[PDB]
Amino acid sequence: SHPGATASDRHKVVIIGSGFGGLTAAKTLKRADVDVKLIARTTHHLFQPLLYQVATGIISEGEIAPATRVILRKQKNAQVLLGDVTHIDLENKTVDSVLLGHTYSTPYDSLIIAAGAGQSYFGNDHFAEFAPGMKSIDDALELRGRILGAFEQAERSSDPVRRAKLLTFTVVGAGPTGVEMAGQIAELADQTLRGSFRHIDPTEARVILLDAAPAVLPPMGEKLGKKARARLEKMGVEVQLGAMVTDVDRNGITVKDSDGTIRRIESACKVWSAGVSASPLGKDLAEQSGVELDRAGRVKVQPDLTLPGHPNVFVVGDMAAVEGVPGVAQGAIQGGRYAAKIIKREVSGTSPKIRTPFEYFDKGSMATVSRFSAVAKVGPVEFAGFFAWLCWLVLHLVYLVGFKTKIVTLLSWGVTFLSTKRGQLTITEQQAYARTRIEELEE
Amino acid sequence: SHPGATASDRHKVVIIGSGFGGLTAAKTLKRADVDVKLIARTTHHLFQPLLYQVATGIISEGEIAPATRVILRKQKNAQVLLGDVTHIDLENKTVDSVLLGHTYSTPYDSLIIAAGAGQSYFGNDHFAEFAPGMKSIDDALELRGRILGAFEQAERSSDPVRRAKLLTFTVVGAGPTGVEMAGQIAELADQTLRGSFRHIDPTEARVILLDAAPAVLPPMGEKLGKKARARLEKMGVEVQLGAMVTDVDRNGITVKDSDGTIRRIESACKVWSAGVSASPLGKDLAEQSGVELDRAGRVKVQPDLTLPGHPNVFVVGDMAAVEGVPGVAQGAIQGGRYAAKIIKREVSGTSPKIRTPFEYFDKGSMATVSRFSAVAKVGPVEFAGFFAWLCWLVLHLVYLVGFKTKIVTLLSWGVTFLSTKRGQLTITEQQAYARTRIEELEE
Ligand SMILES: Cc1cc2nc3c(=O)[nH]c(=O)nc-3n(C[C@H](O)[C@H](O)[C@H](O)COP(=O)(O)OP(=O)(O)OC[C@H]3O[C@@H](n4cnc5c(N)ncnc54)[C@H](O)[C@@H]3O)c2cc1C
Ligand SMILES: Cc1cc2nc3c(=O)[nH]c(=O)nc-3n(C[C@H](O)[C@H](O)[C@H](O)COP(=O)(O)OP(=O)(O)OC[C@H]3O[C@@H](n4cnc5c(N)ncnc54)[C@H](O)[C@@H]3O)c2cc1C
Ligand SMILES: O=C(CSc1nc(=O)c2ccccc2[nH]1)NC1CCCCC1
Ligand SMILES: O=C(CSc1nc(=O)c2ccccc2[nH]1)NC1CCCCC1
Repeated sequence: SHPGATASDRHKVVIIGSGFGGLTAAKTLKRADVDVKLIARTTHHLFQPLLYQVATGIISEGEIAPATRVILRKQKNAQVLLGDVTHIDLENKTVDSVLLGHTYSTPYDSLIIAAGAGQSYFGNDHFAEFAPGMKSIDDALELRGRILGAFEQAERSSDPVRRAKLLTFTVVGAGPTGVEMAGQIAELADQTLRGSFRHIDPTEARVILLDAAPAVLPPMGEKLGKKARARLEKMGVEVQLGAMVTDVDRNGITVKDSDGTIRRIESACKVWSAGVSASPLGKDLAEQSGVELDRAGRVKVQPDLTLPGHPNVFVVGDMAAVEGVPGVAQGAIQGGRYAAKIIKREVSGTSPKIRTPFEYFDKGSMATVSRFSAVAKVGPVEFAGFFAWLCWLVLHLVYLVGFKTKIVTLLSWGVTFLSTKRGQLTITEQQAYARTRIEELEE
Repeated sequence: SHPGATASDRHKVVIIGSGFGGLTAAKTLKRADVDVKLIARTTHHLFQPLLYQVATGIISEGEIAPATRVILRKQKNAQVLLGDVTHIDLENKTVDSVLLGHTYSTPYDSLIIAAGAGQSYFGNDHFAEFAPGMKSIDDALELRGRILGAFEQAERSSDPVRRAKLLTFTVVGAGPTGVEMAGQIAELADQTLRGSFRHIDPTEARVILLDAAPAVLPPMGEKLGKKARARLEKMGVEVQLGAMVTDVDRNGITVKDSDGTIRRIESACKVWSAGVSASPLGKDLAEQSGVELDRAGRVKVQPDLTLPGHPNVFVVGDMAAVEGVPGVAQGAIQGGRYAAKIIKREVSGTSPKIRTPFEYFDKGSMATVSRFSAVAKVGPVEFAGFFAWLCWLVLHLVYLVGFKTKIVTLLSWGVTFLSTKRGQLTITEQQAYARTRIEELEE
């Protein structure tokens, strides 16, 4: 019923989600002759690459989660809206969303859908009670809560087996996020806490990195994978590969490896970085358009990112199963910019008879292992180590919104890498447990 | 029951609370021939004076809330412990505390009880779900959530009555915390949000400051209070005085004026800051020592801050009632330092035969009204305005732990006072509502 947005007499663009793709399309429409609505679940534009830093106390929330209203402040075309999209209608041309129990059904003339993707438990979906996967500010603070709270519990225990259980951290998945987390948790336990405890030595903590994949960083090949693994192993991370999780609980994890030697890992704190799963909005799209979903539910968009039959509805970023395009920032940014350019060209009436296919311009990739250690690959060139870690820090630091935010980031890196001192090192029990306990109570 | 700490043959000092008093006693014992055990509900040392700034997005946690365990890193005889004190035994000489379902029974030879005092609802405790308190990082993040989320709900709402209800913020109590909160919420809606919204104008936000007291900042007297009120009214805050709350609900507040006429404030977001209420530990002391409690439950400690009949058990800081001594930082700091020096002498010998009474050396007070405006009083002088606000900023800034933290604070003040924008404007519905919904579900 309620449109939940300002009225319009121009071509109406509705953008779903406010991460990279959606925000890039919004910025790209800044002087197009269209009215833009941007509907997203959260006020902030989460700079997910650095999420492991706030998850490990290097950086604050406001360095990585700028308010979208401040970014689009001057863009008179664009109204930002809070809300969770409940449903999308391809025939009535409405987006149906909820906010604190109020329902809004915003009309559109074209869509950019950038709802993205998150981790996947491969159907063992109840594991989310015991092993969160970050990918949001809430989940990153929940992880920071657990990873410090384990040491705080570990001092107050006469039981050595309980201490061993608390001081063993398990990271599942050897994708970029898993190597990042196992790296920072190992640094945190080795160097930041080194003198701050008196019943235990945090340097005796174990960090275990589990994946069923045969190699670390599958998309970067054998050389960079082996070098990253050797760096993690030199840091003392126990890298276990070819081990598939069979069960997860509050006390530990059971894994079965390729030889079938079922075993258990006792481990209080567990991080689930593995897999991918697209936004459920793909289901409503599949039902209305008949578009295919791949495994993990990504929409098999047409060569112009449209749905079959409903042109000028675009799916972009990690929600789209574009052929060969990796699930990385520059893919969302290019997809959103492409869709935006299409809409601008059509509204101005300069549309060609056929839209040229989307071409992903591959601008390379990078992953951090730890302080002074990253890996990179640019076309035929592969490099690793300090020069890489510099080329990562510089690349991300270029993107952070606002000059102050960059400066305070650079100060926080300065101290955290040159000295054994994290900022932001505050647990709150509310944030460490609210999600799991409310899940336990919502019955 | 478990001794939740390492044993020792030394004289054993237990300290309760990471706040000013207890941490100052801990730091004061750095060379005493005692082993110190500091039990606190949370890891951080919460610098509450600035808590309104994080509650209004100027600054982050971990800048305001250093980890106590890191502050004492070098103090080889002091062991920090996480936990909530459940009970204290004056005859068995144990402190009994719980952490995540485990229970501990730490013995003490001397005790520094320095747990805080919070707000009070004067027995209308069923207000707490509708008017959150303050005095924790979680309360500050909750208020930041409900504040910005009111504007977020306000843009989508079609009904003018509902927009008016959402855009009216009510602050209860005109102590320092109330004047701070009404000030920042008014300036934030007048400046930081100005023009960031298109269905609404944030400069139409209505901020109401309620107290039943007859004057603003009553402990500074009329000459400062009238100037502070005139500054609040010049910013357009509606100061209402002599109005006592009769009921509070999710939609508004009903108040009775001093004329006895009854009237209602329709207001979505409510901040509670009136009154004071000591932490319940005073009750167990009152039942064991028989010490009197004031109307706020504060312990009427003896002239040496001891409990009657239990020497070298000290109640100190805001939990302690001492005549004249106000509930402010320097009082907790001076008390804790006094009690620590008593312990140090008694253990080292060459103590006087009778302890000299505690004398509060009054080092003045001051309160912020808003940007470029504060009120102060030092003995006979009563300076106010920009020169005050500078004194405020420089004073507090002196205390923040670690030089980096000061620098990044000063940068955040720089940007947010010289320009409209704010750094930490990040919120989540978990942060805004987790306690509300879990309490609604814990029955
Ligand atoms: C820990 C981590 C580290 C990463 N590091 C890197 C890296 O270093 N480099 C890299 O290239 N990629 C990295 N990625 C992946 C990268 O973030 C994604 O490939 C890409 O950013 C996808 O973003 P997007 O633009 O598709 O939207 P996303 O940023 O994924 O989010 C889409 C938006 O939609 C919103 N939304 C979700 N559901 C709804 C709904 N129902 N209704 C409305 N709005 C909704 C979300 O809140 C969000 O604002 C990382 C991912 C993670 C989890
Ligand atoms: C909103 C606000 C504004 C303020 N403004 C000013 C100001 O302008 N100027 C000024 O000088 N002072 C100000 N203060 C300081 C405050 O008013 C007190 O005067 C002062 O902080 C006293 O603190 P404390 O040292 O007694 O311990 P607190 O900091 O009050 O807390 C004691 C410690 O005990 C812990 N604790 C609590 N319960 C338990 C338990 N059951 N078991 C174990 N540990 C427990 C708490 O977590 C905390 O770490 C302000 C405080 C607040 C909340
Ligand atoms: O190969 C690359 C990686 S592009 C990239 N990465 C991101 O994390 C990112 C995050 C948000 C938005 C855009 C992003 N784009 N950069 C080259 C220079 C450095 C060495 C390798 C070659
Ligand atoms: O009036 C004062 C206020 S003292 C003070 N305030 C705090 O907030 C505080 C917080 C934590 C620890 C100690 C603190 N101590 N100081 C005089 C000099 C400046 C001009 C006025 C007179």
